[PDB]
Amino acid sequence: YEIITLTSWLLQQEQKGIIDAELTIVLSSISMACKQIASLVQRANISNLTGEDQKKLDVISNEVFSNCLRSSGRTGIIASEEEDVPVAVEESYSGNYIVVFDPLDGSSNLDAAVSTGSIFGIYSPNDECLPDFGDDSDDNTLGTEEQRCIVNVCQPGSNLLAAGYCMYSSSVIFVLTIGKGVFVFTLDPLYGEFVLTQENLQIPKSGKIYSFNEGNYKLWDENLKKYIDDLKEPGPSGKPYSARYIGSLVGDFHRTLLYGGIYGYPRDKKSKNGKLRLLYECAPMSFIVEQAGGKGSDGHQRVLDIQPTEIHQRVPLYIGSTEEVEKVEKYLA
Amino acid sequence: IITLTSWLLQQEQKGIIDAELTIVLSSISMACKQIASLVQRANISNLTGEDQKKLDVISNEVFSNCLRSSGRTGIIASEEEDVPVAVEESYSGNYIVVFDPLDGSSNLDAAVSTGSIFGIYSPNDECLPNTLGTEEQRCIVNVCQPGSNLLAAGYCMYSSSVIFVLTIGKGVFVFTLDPLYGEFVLTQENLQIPKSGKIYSFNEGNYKLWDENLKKYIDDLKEPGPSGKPYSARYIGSLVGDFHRTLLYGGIYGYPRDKKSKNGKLRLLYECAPMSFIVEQAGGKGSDGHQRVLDIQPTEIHQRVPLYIGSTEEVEKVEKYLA
Amino acid sequence: IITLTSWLLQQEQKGIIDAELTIVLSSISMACKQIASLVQRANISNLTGEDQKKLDVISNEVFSNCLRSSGRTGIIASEEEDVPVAVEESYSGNYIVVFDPLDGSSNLDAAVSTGSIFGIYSPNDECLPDFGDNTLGTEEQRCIVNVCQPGSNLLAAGYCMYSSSVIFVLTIGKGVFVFTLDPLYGEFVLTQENLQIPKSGKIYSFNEGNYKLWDENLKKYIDDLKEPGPSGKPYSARYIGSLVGDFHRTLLYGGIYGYPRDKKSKNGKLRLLYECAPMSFIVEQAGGKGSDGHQRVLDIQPTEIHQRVPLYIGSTEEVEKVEKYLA
Amino acid sequence: EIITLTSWLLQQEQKGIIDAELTIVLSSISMACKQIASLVQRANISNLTEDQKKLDVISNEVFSNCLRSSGRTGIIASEEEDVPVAVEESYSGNYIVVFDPLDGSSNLDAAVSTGSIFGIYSPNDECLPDDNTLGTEEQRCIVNVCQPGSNLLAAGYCMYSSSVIFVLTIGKGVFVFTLDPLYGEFVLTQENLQIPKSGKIYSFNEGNYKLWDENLKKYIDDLKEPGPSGKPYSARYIGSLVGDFHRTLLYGGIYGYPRDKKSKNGKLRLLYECAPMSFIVEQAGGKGSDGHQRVLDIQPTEIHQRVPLYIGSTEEVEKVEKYLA
Repeated sequence: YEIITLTSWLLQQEQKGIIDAELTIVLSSISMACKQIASLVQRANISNLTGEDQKKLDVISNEVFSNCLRSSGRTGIIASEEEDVPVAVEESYSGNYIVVFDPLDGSSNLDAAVSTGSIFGIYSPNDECLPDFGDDSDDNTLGTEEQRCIVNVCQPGSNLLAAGYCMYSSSVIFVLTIGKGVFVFTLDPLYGEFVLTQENLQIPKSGKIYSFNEGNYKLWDENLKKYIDDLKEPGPSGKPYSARYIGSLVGDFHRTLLYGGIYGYPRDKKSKNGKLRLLYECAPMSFIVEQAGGKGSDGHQRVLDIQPTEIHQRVPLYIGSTEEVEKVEKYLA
Repeated sequence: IITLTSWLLQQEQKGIIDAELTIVLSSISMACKQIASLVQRANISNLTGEDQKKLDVISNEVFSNCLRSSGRTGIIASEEEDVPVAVEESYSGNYIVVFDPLDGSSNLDAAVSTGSIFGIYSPNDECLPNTLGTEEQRCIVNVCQPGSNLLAAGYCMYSSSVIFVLTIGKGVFVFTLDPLYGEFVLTQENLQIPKSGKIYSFNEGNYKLWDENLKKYIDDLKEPGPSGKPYSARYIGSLVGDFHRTLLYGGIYGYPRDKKSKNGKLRLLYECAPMSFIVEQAGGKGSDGHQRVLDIQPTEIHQRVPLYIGSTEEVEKVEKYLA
Repeated sequence: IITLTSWLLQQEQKGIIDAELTIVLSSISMACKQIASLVQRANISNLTGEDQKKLDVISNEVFSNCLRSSGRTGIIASEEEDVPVAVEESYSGNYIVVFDPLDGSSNLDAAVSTGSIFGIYSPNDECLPDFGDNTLGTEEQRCIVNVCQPGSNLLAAGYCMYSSSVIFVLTIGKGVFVFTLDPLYGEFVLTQENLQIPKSGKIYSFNEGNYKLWDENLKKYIDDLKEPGPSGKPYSARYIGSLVGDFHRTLLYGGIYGYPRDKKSKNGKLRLLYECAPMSFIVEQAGGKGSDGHQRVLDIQPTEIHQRVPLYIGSTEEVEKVEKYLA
Repeated sequence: EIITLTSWLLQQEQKGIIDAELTIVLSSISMACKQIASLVQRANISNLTEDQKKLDVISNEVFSNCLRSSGRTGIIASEEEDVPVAVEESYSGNYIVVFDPLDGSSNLDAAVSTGSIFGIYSPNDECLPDDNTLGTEEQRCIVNVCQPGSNLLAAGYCMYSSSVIFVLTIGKGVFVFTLDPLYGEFVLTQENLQIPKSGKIYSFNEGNYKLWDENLKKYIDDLKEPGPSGKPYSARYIGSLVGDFHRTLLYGGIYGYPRDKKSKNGKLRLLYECAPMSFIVEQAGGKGSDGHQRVLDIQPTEIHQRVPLYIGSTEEVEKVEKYLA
């Protein structure tokens, strides 16, 4: 009616029977973990007084997540293979839900200069993957067997129930979809609560803005190079495409969601299969974009049609406005 | 933990700055704290009341109120879509503060960050007699000479972190806002921008509108050197955001001229001058492609100029291609 | 660290409260966070006695906005030197929230502390007319007084104290829970479960300036408290003047608080429905007693619009002691 | 328009009223108070992972850290159920700050409010040198070095209640600063505060009535007499020295902590509590007495010397002195 907080909104969806009380608690706990991580990000410079500065924050953030979700279930960590961010996987005691949580969107200080964010996906599994806990088991680290079970149990195309992200920038924004549209919540610094600021967000069908790291231009295929060249051609009013690339996956994606356009992390000569991980990053983002009326593709097929088969599977990503993604797909055919 | 207040009082005690300037700097930081909050709650405030356009206006009012104990403030109205500038002139006639409330008027460019930019000058004449007229603007230009009477400069970035960067003539100092206690805390002393950095910040969407000079330089940055590793490209669209990242990690930022804008888009007095002074204090370079920005004296207040700023070796490289 | 939000969601899961009431309670705590800020900045906001009265009004508007998604709210105007009460009636007709924005209209009594008091009832009719002057008339006040019965349909009650610490005290029928606001993260954190007020406590809270206006009954009780027992230590006297502040201290450390009747106020000053009822329900859940000097406050059925009653509240043994003097 | 403590201090410095060194001391003290306020607000939470006494020690540490650029600080350990006092001596030897971190060591008395009290002196000598505690030789030095009657330059307190208030006097009036929770800065909300000449409000712990002298009992009894109209005095007693004093300063009246059968010389300490409060009240146009004489006129002899206190509106204090003669 006037002020709708995340708590009130979740309780309303529950009354409507859209989600159950258990999921209401999981989603509410995730947002609480995000409030704390936001604070960690804002004070990082200060905390470091009394560059692996972004790599240590990944770890502390995963511990904050674990503590906030201790009443729903146990949490394990899928260790970083390369320069990847370690992923937190929480499995409910009841066996009804599994939350795959990406604490921050990167491990680079440069890419986190102005923004960063958390990404999560909630699945409804058939199995129990995580074992028990430990007395002096300091390492939460999941083993080859447990990492395998999670990859097999979490299926983007058939059991992803909810997805969202929380952006930490000049504003702290919580974006969520429980299967019926995208909802945007803004954190009120004053009262420490997420306030509903946008319902049923729709990403524009088109937008003359492209987000790619053009420093890798000579490492791309001739397909992609021509697409990139043609965007620089002043079409109509004699106005070419605008280029914007923060380097922050959440920041670039959020801007694409609000103003339209296309974001891309293609494959190149060094990263033959791209860089973004299919299960941890691309799946949740693609589900969200599709709920907002957009498209998430790997250049040829729909990302959500790809079944994860490897622990750290990577894939190229073209996401954003439908007409823009369709345009890049025509050049890559 | 040294706060901005404690740090300012120590500089004053050292005779580096006088009490009056201590008050001006302290008031500016107070205005930035408030503007930061406005930016953080923009979405909510808009639920009950062109979003970055009126934020410009409210921010200028916050500035005026915080500096009312130092002097009076006038507003230099925006021509096109540009940001209205606040000019404060001390009652004593010793200082003039040129304040750019926000770094842009576009929602797109302010999606993740924005910021305030200011410069403090020691005038010769008294210009201020809400909006300043042509006669006052003319006076402001002749009085504020970036190349000789710019005493202090800085900016406040509003992003995942609220950062206050300041220079009073002897190095660059970085202050981070503690959300907890509402105070700026010194987190970096005598900041030095790296001499080189393989990162370039340009809007490549305008590539075909650039001169063949510049196109050549941009193309060569994509050549994987002897490591099979090209330059990285980063461009937020936020002047304060892109500049700050360049200041901490090195590289080059550029806002060149094009076919339809023979002189670029960034304003010389309001944006380029304070940024150039800061970069030079950190050991870097601020050029228009051929000369030092601080060597240029505006003839008109709204004068614009191309900008190439960042690491010394990177800026020297672009100058060589533009010769 | 269990926050109020997590705690409320846990009670809603156990089926102790329904989702609608979870929203009402969550909205009230939100309203209290905002009111706390208004109180902390009052001196500054006024740079732009009756500073307390104006705060009463703004606080009621904050309450209304935070509860607009649950129902409509009317205001029972401040006739005398009483605080205007906000009454919110849910759209569904299942709940009514009687909200006292601040505990007084005096600057003197709010020098160091103040607070909000509320009670949630499950009515048997509709009283709020319509809106969308939200002041409730004589007929609407009558309906509310009949519909709100502290002894049978008061489901939840609590208060939020604004002092050197911001404390939210709540009871949903199964014990008293204390939540402390973390200035840092803007969230109420559970700091005490199932609070129990001591059975006795040698501390009395009365305005002794009115001593010569009291009955000889009360004067005698007051006199005997000053007698140092065989330990050589008499009762300690503490009186802030803030109802919420004096009550809270009584709840944590024990003792007795009283606002008796006197020659000027033959029926006491505190209002039965808006102040005494919620306070008595809370004290009883913490293991104490709330009396009017002769009977249990919650046994008295509100029959008038501006009904007042004397109040003796606190530790069971202390309240039973004053009743023995007044009999 | 909006004046912060920093701007106000800098203006007094420009006016030559105080020197830069004192400007830093006062600025540093207010910084310690912002931190102590936060400790008080989160006490219940911090204790999750009796409570007033441990808070006394941490507060003194915060004070020491904030004043490390001005001088060194020692601690005068609690003799009984008192609060340990922090004494800071400037490196230059120009100033000594006597800081009482909290106004009590009782949880009951701090249920709604508490506060810090400080006094700044200009000594004729140099006292200070596991135990950052001052010894017998150092304690005997401070008592003789700090004379509230002649060398007390500035005094004030910071109240932690529903509002965080910083009250200060540098010799030319009392000034009130309110902390803005939002921007973390003290804002000037009242200049040259004047305590009313009379006030029909009294602040005493009447639970000790039968332990008082017949003098005082008579005074206390007569206040209950509905005089002229038919309205007797109002009674208000929080139990918090800073809280009760602050209310007396703004609305007038009388506050008293007399001597009783149990405490023959009163409970409040002369140097640490009564001296700063009396200086402030006199600057606001009020009176601070021990019942027979002006508190500031008395000279400390013992390190923890105590004295009865009657402080507040001039006419009210003069009235009690009339009954105690």
